[PDB]
Amino acid sequence: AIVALVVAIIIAIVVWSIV
Repeated sequence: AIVALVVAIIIAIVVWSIV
């Protein structure tokens, strides 16, 4: 769901961003 995406999307983006 929208929440799931945000969680993962935010997790990935945030993570991927980190390194």
